[PDB]
Amino acid sequence: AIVALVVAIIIAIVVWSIV
Repeated sequence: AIVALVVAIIIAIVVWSIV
């Protein structure tokens, strides 16, 4: 769901961003 995406999307983006 929208929440799931945000969680993962935010997790990935945030993570991927980190390194």
